[PDB]
Amino acid sequence: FKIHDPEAKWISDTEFIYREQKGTVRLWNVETNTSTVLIEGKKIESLRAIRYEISPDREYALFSYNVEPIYQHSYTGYYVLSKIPHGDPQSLDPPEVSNAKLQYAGWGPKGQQLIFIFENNIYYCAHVGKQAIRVVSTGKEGVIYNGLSDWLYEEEILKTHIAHWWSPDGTRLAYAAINDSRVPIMELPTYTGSIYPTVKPYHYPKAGSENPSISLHVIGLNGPTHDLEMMPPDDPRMREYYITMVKWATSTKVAVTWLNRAQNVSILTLCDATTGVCTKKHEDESEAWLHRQNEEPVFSKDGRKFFFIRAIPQGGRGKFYHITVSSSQPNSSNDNIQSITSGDWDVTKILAYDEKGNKIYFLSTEDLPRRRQLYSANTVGNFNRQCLSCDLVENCTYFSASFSHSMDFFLLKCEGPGVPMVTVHNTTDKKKMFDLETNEHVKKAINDRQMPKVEYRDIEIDDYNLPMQILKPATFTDTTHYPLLLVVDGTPGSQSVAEKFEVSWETVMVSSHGAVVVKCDGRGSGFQGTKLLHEVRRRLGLLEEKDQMEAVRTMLKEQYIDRTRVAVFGKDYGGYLSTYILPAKGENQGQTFTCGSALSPITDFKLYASAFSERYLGLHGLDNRAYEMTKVAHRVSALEEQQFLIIHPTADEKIHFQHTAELITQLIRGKANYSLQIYPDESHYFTSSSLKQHLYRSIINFFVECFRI
Amino acid sequence: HDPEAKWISDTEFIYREQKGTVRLWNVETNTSTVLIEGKKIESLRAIRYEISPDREYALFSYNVEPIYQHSYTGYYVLSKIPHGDPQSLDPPEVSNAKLQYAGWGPKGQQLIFIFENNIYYCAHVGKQAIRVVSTGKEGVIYNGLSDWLYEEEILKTHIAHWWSPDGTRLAYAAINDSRVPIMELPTYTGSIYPTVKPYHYPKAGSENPSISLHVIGLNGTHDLEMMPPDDPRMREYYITMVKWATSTKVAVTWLNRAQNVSILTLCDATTGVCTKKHEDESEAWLHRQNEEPVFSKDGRKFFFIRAIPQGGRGKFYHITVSSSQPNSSNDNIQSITSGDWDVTKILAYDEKGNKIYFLSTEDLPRRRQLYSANTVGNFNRQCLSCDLVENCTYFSASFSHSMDFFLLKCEGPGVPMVTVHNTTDKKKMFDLETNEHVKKAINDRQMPKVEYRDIEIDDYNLPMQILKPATFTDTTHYPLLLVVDGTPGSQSVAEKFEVSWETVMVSSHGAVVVKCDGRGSGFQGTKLLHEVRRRLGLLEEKDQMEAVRTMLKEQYIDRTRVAVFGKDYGGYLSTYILPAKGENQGQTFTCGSALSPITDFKLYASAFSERYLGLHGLDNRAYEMTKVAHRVSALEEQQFLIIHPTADEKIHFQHTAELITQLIRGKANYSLQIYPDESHYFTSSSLKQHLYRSIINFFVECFRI
Repeated sequence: FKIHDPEAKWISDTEFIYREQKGTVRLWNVETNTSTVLIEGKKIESLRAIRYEISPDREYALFSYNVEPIYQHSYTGYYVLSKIPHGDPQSLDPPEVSNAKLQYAGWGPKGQQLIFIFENNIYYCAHVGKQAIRVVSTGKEGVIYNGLSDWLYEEEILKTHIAHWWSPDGTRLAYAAINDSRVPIMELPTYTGSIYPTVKPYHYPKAGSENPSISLHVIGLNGPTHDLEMMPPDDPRMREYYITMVKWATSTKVAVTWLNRAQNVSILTLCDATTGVCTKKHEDESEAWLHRQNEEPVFSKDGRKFFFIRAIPQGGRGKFYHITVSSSQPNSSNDNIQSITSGDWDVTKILAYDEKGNKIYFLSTEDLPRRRQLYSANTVGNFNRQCLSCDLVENCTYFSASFSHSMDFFLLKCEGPGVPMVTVHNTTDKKKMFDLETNEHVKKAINDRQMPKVEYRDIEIDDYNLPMQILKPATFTDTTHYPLLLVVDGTPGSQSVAEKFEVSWETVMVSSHGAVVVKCDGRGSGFQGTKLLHEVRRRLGLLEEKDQMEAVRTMLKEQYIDRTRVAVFGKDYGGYLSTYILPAKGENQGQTFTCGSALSPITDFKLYASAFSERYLGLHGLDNRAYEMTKVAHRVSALEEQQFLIIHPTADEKIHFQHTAELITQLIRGKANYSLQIYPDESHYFTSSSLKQHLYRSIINFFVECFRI
Repeated sequence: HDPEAKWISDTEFIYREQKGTVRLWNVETNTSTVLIEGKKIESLRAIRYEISPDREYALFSYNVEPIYQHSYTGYYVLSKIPHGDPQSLDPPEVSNAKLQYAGWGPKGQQLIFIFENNIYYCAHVGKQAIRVVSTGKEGVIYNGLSDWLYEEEILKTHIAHWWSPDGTRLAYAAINDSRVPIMELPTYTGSIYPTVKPYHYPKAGSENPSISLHVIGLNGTHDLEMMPPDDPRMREYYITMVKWATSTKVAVTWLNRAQNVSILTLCDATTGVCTKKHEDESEAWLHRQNEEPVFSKDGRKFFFIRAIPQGGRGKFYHITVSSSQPNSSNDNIQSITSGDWDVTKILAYDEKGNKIYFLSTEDLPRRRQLYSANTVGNFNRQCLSCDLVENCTYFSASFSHSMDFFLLKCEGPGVPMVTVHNTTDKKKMFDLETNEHVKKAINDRQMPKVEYRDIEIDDYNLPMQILKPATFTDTTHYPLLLVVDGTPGSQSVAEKFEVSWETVMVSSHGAVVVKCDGRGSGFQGTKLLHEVRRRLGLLEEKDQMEAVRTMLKEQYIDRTRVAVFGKDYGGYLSTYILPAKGENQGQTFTCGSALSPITDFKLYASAFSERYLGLHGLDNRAYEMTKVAHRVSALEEQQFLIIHPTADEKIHFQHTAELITQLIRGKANYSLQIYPDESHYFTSSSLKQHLYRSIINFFVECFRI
């Protein structure tokens, strides 16, 4: 079942890197079916170097290897530079330091120039032998950051460990400075270190507290290494601000997104990298918040009119996220907004724009919110949407793509509901010349076992068509009864009902232990309208609760389903929901769920990060009158007979153990029946394979025990 | 019920509260003098109260909460003898604040109080608070109160001040914790930002706190400190017993960190000079280091409890006479009591003739009877209580100042009993307390049938107690549930009366509960005590499986339903009794559990681990076979459960978490529960009843079929 996905990227407009398929790194050329071998099995001897990157001059290779990330992806460790053919592995060491751990190096936009960050200190090296330059070092251990992300950015808004950008000229570098000194620092207990283990402290801004300061600066990649700060906008509702991402529109101009602390006012600003002068290019605001600040304008090579994406009213069903064309330097007289496409759907991402005509390539849910396909349109007023896949292959409906430098070719991937089909196509013929990777071993594997029957029964509630997917054990019969399991995510801005290939524990007990699993996307689910997303605002945990109530009731209509064996599971915020979903239906036909489970729930959002709680319920520290009833302690009153289980690693970073401890205190005060399980001193994102096997085995054992009868 | 009466004189005892007010009963003609009334309610329900030695001031301890096993910290308020007029007891320039201890003197209204680990004394209630000593520190320098270790492990009591018989000087221990490693207990509930709480917990092989002894005068008041002995093998030492031999002389027991070399020394309180009296050594360790001396009115020959070789069945605990000033060459050691039995502790000694009263297990190890011997060479040990009341196998007699009268407490195996008797006639003129509510409760409820079936292994007979639901038959199968404690230097099986979870589960579902005094049980010869030296968790489990095999040969005891349970070290043993009996005859148990167990002793305190496994820090090589990691290997499907409070300072939750880590590496099914941020002993009754609810709720499901 393991996927040998290379996931290459277009090095040039004619060829891509052609990453590992079953070992040594080749380099495929689309021109005439040519796969030049560049890296051999020598990476095995590089102390098992996990990651590798190729310089823009394809003359030096960086190989990074470590043991474990920190928050989500802290790809630190040892970084070694090697010649492109082979040989001479040298550990990239910071100045006046021998071989030591290195957080990240990366590559420049040209030649063999690069940087590398050690203890929040950017060190530039134009050449292999170039001495590392202390360009900026004001960052500190857990106090001040520059070039990398803290917990808050890497887990809430940035979602990326790297926090700096290379200018196109390869002469300037934009880095974000983070002041975490004000942030309260909380410690995680250690129960495995030594006879006297010590706690692990890190800064974690809780709800109602303040948030770390942010600023953006530019350094020089040569000579003086001159630094210039960019002033944030000073709107009356922007006392505290966030920089989501920035992009080099040119080598001297940078597009910056500034979001107020209330998160209901965003500003796109064009700032001069070489001067520091910031010029606002766009402004947007909403009553509650600005959703999806994770988008990038498509700026041309010359910095001509760019292609952003934003919420257009879309008539009914609320406003939808659609592409927009805006001039390079819009005048203050009026906005140049021009929605490329419009419909009851959204553009998940915009691939690129071909300057050689009217060709805007993007990925969207235009077919359906539960499927992702590649589409293209024309930038000029005709706006003729053009197929590229639009169900190119019947087996796979999910799609993604990456185009070349001049849109000459593009890599494409299916990854659902079939095996990931990594293939190379061209914009002109729109026909596969050859297959890049198909993982036919996974094909015969899924054909070698009882692949569960996938089906979809969408429901309707209020003025919304709520998606839904349901599984069968591939031997299903309508007369025989089957126990029910629900999987709940309900994460604001997320989707559970999607046609993307994935195999996990749910399939494991569906095929083996004979279960039927339900995935739903209630109110507030993403990609189905900004209005629907904002329905749950200031009403967290209630509307979606009724959505899953109706889902359970509809699933109980079946004559092939059980009622004495019903269960619900969730994780993260979905864990909180799954806890909040233990009712007794009516008063006579109660016992809605036979057994329950959860994993790292979020009991009180005051005990969570501020960027989440303030965003979805308003800023705390002012008696928001919204974090009280959202405590599940009120709803866990009944807890009559359901067998409840909690899973929580000790050293969780995203969702602190304080939540579980408080919920356990509530259970004690309520005399509830449950069984807790813990992972001593383990990270939240839980990236160990054997431990993952243990966790899934525990889940399936508990669920089959509460379903055996 | 409990009168908890203590003597003020031979004629009268305090006769404390039974069901409210407190009268001062007098033995002579049943005279209960009116001293305390329902006035105790107005002082915010002061849990504890005391009477000044002049019987003119009453001290209430209100808003007192327990930090450790017994940390009587709270607000102490004095009041007049009749009723009313409270007044806050405070150090100078300090408002109403919690005081860790107050205490009381032997004469008049003199008293002390401890604030920030500092003793402040006043000879009078109206006397201004005096900074007699203020050198103590919060958790670093303790004077007047014990640390965690002394309150828990060796001294077994929080109070650390001893008044002189004349009430002129105080003997107190200065404990320095600046040389102790610290533990930061994780707090999860204190606030939105809960921070750890630090307290000095010396683990095995760590640096123990340094103890010194001091005596402070109560008049005039300069401190004077004593030299302990300086034997080469006691470079690290502790004070395991201290008591004023006279108004100027005090008996102190200095024991090495190896806990196998102890010295009893008589020292001058007003000078600080010490005079060595006795020494005691053993290859494994010493037992009952807290034995206070039994001196005389003139400070002559005192009484000691020595494990004399006693020929067969190993050495036994017998009383010994040590002359007033023994010669340098040799002492006047001479055992009074003899035979294959042990004296639990000496009640009292009569200087007006020859009558030494004590409790002993001469009848049975699980029974306590009162015996009185003579100091003269005849050694006529007489049983005085014997069988005064049929429902009394346990006994506890507190004798008066002139000793002609005493108070006898039964405490099982039936309803506990409190009575007043005279030592001469052994006559019950009246009953102090019959525990009427206890009788009416036991009569109206299904009392479980208690019976005993002792086992014999090697040269040790281990008593065992087994219960029945008072509806015993043969057609019904009784699922066995072993209960193991196995505390070294302690007795687990006896004829005492109890009401516990085992009683409830036997009454409700009739599952037989077995208790056996495994190897290491006390009061049965020091041979059994030292047999398990460096052999912990290895020999008691043999006794347990052989005992349960003997009880399992009964057809009404089934193989499908077998359980093991324990708490603290007993929890670890319970975990250690989950084997696979061969391979064909597996499923030795069905549901297993533990309560804050200890598996790897290197994560435990030095005074406990090193007492049996040798001092850590030098690779003793004995600690390393004591882990249940190898014994939790198979554990195919039998239920396994853990209960552990987060802030258990007795056994750290780190133990349980390391067990979880090892189980994850072993990949065996289990369960777990948490009590976030509470101490070990469940001071609140609500937590205790929730624990019992969880225990019974788990155990019912592991057998029902």
